[PDB]
Amino acid sequence: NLQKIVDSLESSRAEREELYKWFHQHPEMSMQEHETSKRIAEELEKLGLEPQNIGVTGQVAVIKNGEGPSVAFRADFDALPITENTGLDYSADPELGMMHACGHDLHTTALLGAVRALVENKDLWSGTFIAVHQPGEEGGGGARHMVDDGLAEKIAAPDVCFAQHVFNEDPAFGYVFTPGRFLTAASNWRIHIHGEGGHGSRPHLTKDPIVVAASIITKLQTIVSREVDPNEVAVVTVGSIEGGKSTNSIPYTVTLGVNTRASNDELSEYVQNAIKRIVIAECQAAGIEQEPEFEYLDSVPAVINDEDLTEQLMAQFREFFGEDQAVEIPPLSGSEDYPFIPNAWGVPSVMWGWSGFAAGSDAPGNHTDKFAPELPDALERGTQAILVAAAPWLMK
Amino acid sequence: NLQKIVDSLESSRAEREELYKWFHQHPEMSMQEHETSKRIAEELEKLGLEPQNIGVTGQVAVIKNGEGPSVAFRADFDALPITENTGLDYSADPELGMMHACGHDLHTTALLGAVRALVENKDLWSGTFIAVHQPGEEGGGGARHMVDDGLAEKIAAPDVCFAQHVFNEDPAFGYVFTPGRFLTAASNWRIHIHGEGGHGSRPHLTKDPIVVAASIITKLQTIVSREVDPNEVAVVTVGSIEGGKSTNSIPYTVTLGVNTRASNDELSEYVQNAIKRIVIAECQAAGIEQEPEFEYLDSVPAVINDEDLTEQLMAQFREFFGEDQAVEIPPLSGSEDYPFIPNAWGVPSVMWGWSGFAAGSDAPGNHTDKFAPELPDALERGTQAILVAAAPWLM
Amino acid sequence: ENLQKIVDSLESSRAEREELYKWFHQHPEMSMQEHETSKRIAEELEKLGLEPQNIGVTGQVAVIKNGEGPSVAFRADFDALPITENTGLDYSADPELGMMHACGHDLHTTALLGAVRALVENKDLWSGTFIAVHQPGEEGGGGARHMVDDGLAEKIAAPDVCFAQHVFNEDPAFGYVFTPGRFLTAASNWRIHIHGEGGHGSRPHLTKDPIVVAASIITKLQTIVSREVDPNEVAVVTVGSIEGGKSTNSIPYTVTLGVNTRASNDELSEYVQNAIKRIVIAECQAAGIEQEPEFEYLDSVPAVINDEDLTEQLMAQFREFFGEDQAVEIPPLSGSEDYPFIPNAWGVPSVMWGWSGFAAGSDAPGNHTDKFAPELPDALERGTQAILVAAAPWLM
Amino acid sequence: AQENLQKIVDSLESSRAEREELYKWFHQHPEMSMQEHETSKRIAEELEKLGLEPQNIGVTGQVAVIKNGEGPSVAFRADFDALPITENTGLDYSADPELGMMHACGHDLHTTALLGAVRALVENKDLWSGTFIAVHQPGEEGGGGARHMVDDGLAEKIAAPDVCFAQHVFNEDPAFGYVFTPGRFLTAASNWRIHIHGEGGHGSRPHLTKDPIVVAASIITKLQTIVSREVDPNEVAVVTVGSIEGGKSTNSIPYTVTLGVNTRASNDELSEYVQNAIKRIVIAECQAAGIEQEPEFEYLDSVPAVINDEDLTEQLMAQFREFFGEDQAVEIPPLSGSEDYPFIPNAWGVPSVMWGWSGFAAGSDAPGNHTDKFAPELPDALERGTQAILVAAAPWLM
Ligand SMILES: C[C@@H](CCc1ccccc1)CCP(=O)(O)C[C@@H](CCC(N)=O)C(=O)O
Ligand SMILES: C[C@@H](CCc1ccccc1)CCP(=O)(O)C[C@@H](CCC(N)=O)C(=O)O
Ligand SMILES: C[C@@H](CCc1ccccc1)CCP(=O)(O)C[C@@H](CCC(N)=O)C(=O)O
Ligand SMILES: C[C@@H](CCc1ccccc1)CCP(=O)(O)C[C@@H](CCC(N)=O)C(=O)O
Ligand SMILES: [Zn+2]
Ligand SMILES: [Zn+2]
Ligand SMILES: [Zn+2]
Ligand SMILES: [Zn+2]
Ligand SMILES: [Zn+2]
Ligand SMILES: [Zn+2]
Ligand SMILES: [Zn+2]
Ligand SMILES: [Zn+2]
Repeated sequence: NLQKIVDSLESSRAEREELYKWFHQHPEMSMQEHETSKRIAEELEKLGLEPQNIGVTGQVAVIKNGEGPSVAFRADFDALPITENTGLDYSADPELGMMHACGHDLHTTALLGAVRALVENKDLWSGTFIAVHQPGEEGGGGARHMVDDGLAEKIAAPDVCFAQHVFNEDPAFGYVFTPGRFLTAASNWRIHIHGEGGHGSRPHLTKDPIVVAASIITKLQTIVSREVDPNEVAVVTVGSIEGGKSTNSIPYTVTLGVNTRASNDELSEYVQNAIKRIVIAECQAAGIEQEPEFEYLDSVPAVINDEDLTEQLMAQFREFFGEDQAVEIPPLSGSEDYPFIPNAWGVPSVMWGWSGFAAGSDAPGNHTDKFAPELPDALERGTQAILVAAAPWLMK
Repeated sequence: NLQKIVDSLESSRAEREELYKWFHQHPEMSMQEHETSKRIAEELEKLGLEPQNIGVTGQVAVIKNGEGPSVAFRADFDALPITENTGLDYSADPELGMMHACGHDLHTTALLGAVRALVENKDLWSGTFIAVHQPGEEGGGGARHMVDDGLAEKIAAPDVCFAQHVFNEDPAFGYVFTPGRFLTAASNWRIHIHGEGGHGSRPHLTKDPIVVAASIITKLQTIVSREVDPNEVAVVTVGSIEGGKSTNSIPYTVTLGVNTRASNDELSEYVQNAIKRIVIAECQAAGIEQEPEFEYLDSVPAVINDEDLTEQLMAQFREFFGEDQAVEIPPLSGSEDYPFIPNAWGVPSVMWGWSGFAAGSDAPGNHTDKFAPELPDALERGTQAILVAAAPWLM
Repeated sequence: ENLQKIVDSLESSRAEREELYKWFHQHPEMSMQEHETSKRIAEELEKLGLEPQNIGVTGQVAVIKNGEGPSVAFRADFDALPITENTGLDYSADPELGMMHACGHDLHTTALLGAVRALVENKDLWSGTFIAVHQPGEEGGGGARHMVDDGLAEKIAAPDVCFAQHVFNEDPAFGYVFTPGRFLTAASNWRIHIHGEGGHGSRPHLTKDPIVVAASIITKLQTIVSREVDPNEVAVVTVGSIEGGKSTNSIPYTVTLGVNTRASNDELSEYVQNAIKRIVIAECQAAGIEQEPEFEYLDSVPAVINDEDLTEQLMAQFREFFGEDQAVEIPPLSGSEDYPFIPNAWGVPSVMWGWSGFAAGSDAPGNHTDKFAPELPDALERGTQAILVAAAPWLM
Repeated sequence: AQENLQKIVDSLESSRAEREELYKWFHQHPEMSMQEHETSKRIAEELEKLGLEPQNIGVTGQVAVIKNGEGPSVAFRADFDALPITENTGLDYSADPELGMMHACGHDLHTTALLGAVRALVENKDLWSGTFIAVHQPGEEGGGGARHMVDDGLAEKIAAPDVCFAQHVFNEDPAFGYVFTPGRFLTAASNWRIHIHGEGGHGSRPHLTKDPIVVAASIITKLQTIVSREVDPNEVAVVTVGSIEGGKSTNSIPYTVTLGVNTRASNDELSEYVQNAIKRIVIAECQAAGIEQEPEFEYLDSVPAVINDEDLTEQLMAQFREFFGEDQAVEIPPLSGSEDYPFIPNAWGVPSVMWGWSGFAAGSDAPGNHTDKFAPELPDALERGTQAILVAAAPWLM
């Protein structure tokens, strides 16, 4: 019955690939995914479903098929402010300065494909499936937005909840699982350094925030290089910097965009507090009078996969796909806001990874301007995973 | 004669200040000053003159008044990409992100008021006066543009050529002169650091150009702090930096905006070549594969004022304004493209400064978001100075 | 039965063994120049009726034969560190020496000599061969390699198994810690010489100032760990010493950096060291320095890997003898060791474990602080007992 | 220029061999500031050889008064400390490189010039009239040596002269010539040791440490912004970190790093500004690293900018130009170096000039002071230094 529903996907592959390409060409910023959200709703309605608009642009649909267990599956849909440079025939317009550089369009299309399979083959399963389409995953607070907009009150809990993510992974087109800690705790901040501007030839009459900002970025390197146990995992990335316009003037303000990662909450707070200590001291070293501003954007805890359920899924994937197609890996250094969803329902959860590339780990990585999951396999594998994962509950 | 042309200015003071406030509210980028250039030409025509469009947006008007000596005077008109924060009634709209933070609007209105006073009093003077309204002074190459658009061919060389610049100087509302080296040699560059982007959590799969750019900015300080004779004058300013968008991604490119100063041409070249050496080595340190790019914007040699002509003017200004009102100062650390103008004509030249503020050097400096020369005196004193400098040739 | 009796035999010699430890504590010597320490070790072996063989400059090996049966080797190192002792112990090394046993190598040595004394005084209680290996120059001195290169494996018949241990500030208090497989990190140690051009402090423009360059290098080296290494890996770059110049008003010619690296494996170890070279060269080039920097190799070691079956066997043995509480498995440490050159020369399986020397466990001062002072009697007794407990499955 | 002047100068040929041997002796006995035992003892002996009575003032300093008839009084100062620099000249009279000491600033030459001049004066008392005071000063290289002499009662022990001079050898143009600056000649300086106190540990466990080597590196780098950003480009400022020391084993993280720091500034206000900026930076860098212990600032020495008496400088320039030739004595802009010398004439309350002379055929292309190659060339470097003293004194004494 699992094999039958998977085989039924071949009929719709050409339509599903065109839908993926459409999403690829409509990349939108966190919590502003209006065309994307509207299309997801339309696709769900096309299947006779009643998508519930939760968390501004979020969409949740319940596929009812009699008595039985209930499985939820989550897929996010926001893109990134990166100019597409893939040369794909279906590339987003480079003019947009936006790109699905993390595969969220693929996650979305995978989920819509699985929903379609389930809706069109109710003879092959029993129970309930909940499709959860989440906005704003790229530090936008999207999972929290859905939870705060009454997700757990509006939608009855499932028995289990799953999600997945595409990346440049080995084995090519295979699946990767981690029981227990899978990802890292993260935060995202903007840091505003306020100096005193002036003429480029009279620096002694200024407090030069560009020199201070440079000194800060350099000193921040010492958090990971000297302050964190070498056996732990920690990252401080400064992903953006902006200040000044004219070459011959010293500006007033420099803004830094900062991202942190750590193995656990305590160490995540440690890293963030070290950042604040350094930024304050660097301003003091320069004699800057205005306190630097720390603007919080988002934070997430480390994703922890239910141990028993991860093992159950690995056994199921190995059975269906072959032993070497589903492999256990150590935790990734990435992060995710996904668990806010299963935790609001109070249900166990597993998130896994899959490979979108024949070159596996040699392919360009997520958040490069070249990230381009390979059709047809990347889409077929993500779509099939959802069905395979659901089967022990819905076809058993 | 001079006191008579100076006194005639009160009758137009109201209109001249309205004009200044107009330019103040239309700040435009170097070489792109379409509205201010248009209004400069309109104002010249209002007086019956025939302004010639030279160097994209530049405007030169010749005021012919019988045989006699010829005097050119230059005023620049470009503004800066700074958001105005003066609080003035006539402030440029803050959402423009533009401001006359160097007083170029004042220079222009002082020259338009002086042209008007000369046109309305042709019996009180004798010879020729050239008004040169120059675009793109702020590293735009404006003076060179005018020269390369045939300024020396289209306009007959005067006997002398002058210019002034307002700043926050002592004595309040007075004048300052420097014979010989007055300013520094300068250059302006954009430098592009090309790394390899990726995910914020996987820096090992990237070549992070923000960390490299930070390293460069810090290393560049050693040019002035270790490589230049402590007795010399050198400056390396990084006035802008831009790269990345999302906080959780590592970008591909960072652009630095860089400005140099030096007391002389050889030192100016030494500084620029040191910047290149440092940028190249910092990229190599990170294992960056792409060469960094050096994008030349502009350069000027140090301004040198004719020593005899400077002394002559100092004497003239002290006689008319008062002994204490026109003083000699040591060279400033700033720069100017002005001398390409007189040098194309092959004429002796002086540029001086005047104070636009009651607080003098305690007032906000040029290129701050608060730089606002004080009416009426700031415009009054710059307008008068032009006539007073012109006198020994025309009166 | 016989294990307990041999351990119990230690009680009567406790006073003498503590004074011997204090003697070593007060004679800390530099790596490969442990003249007095080596002489005393030989004298202590001779007073037990043994024939110490001088191998590896200052190294001493004694073979204790006691009839037919298996052979066990045990290694203890004996070099100290150039750290001024600051413990306030009544048996402190003279602070004027500027030398201290800040790593407990005196304790390792005394533990081994005590266990040897037990074995020779109780030959009725065991059978087979015990090999005491006293190794110099472990602190980056290449001591293990000196012993091997001076014919250890040709002069001394291979044992069946080879062991070693190290004291540190560990939990549980006075307990033992084990790690099967990778236990430590690959390391290297270098001196790096930066050659500038000196001059008068007031005329920097006539110099190439190697202090400012050295400062630049130390800062830039932080980006190896902070940016160039996988966050999930283990890597360290420590600059442990710096020296250049004498007069405040002069710009010197040379600055020397003492540098130490750690990495989880050989490939990453080589990466880190190559990255150091690339940074040092570029920073000298950034300053316009003409003379090439010099890289002076001191020592390197691969990651210690404990034999997996043997570690399990020892874990089970220690838990049985001391209590389940008192011997625990721990994740790998970030430190390193040259020990394995010894068993790999003989071609025998090996385990190295740790023991706690402190009531406060991990809250006590750590190795290489100027306060590191393992607590008598427990620290010595537990180290001495471990050797006997580990050898017992073979000798008893 | 005079006939008696030329005669006294000519007399130097008779003593040149012994004077050069003496210079070579001093060169081979370089000693640390305020610890110049053998050099002080030899200076005293050389003055005693000439029948003079040297007075030991300021620990190792020596002053001799030569009175010879009625007339004005001229004092001349020469310093005698060396530097902790390993000599690398390859001179046959090099100091032993194992000593780790060298006269890298020419103070041995200054000293021998002064002793040679004193000898010429003592041997030719028929050619002059008045008083000459030889002032041999220790500890000039930030040792507080001029201060030590003043504090040990120089001005109460030795009657004031009418004028007081000093000179310094360097790699200057014209070759073997003289350079003068009326008014401000040098820069205000200070010298400090700065002690950074972290928390040590094992090299592989940096998270249990506060690493002072990383902090010291960040300090040295950040200190560059004082000159590069905080000081008016038209001014003169220097911040040099001349020494750094911390740690011993490569695989440990140490507890302390010491920085040796030197400042220069055109005036007293700016000098204080720079020093206070150093303290702000050091304190903030330690706080950035979360270091609990306060860093320590250990004051060594400071001097104001040397200012030469304007009229006296013009008098000396005219005198040297007459005697040596116009192109041999030139006016130069202020140098960026410093000197403690003026504490001496200021204690006596008398006008003063210090000038410079060139010790090298290659002039400014020769090795600079405080290089390990600094080697003033005999005979000319010594001859020209000795002559200058006699030429300078001549308007008063001849
Ligand atoms: C799950 C992981 C896939 C890519 C990756 C693979 C291996 C190691 C690092 C990252 C990251 C997914 P992401 O969508 O980009 C989540 C974003 C934002 C997470 C957050 N809200 O903090 C991130 O910065 O990590
Ligand atoms: C002349 C000087 C007045 C402001 C000032 C006064 C004292 C010290 C520094 C600057 C600066 C005039 P400016 O319009 O700002 C010239 C601009 C551009 C000059 C150039 N084209 O390189 C500059 O960067 O220096
Ligand atoms: C085994 C470990 C105990 C101390 C420690 C404990 C936990 C984490 C790090 C170090 C260190 C032993 P060590 O004598 O200090 C080895 C030395 C020298 C090793 C070498 N030859 O590279 C080192 O630098 O690591
Ligand atoms: C007078 C000058 C000669 C060398 C020089 C020449 C040109 C430019 C700078 C220095 C330096 C004499 P010095 O003996 O080296 C004085 C020392 C010490 C002065 C002090 N006590 O602060 C210094 O650091 O400046
Ligand atoms: Zn992403
Ligand atoms: Zn994603
Ligand atoms: Zn300007
Ligand atoms: Zn301007
Ligand atoms: Zn150790
Ligand atoms: Zn050890
Ligand atoms: Zn010196
Ligand atoms: Zn000197």
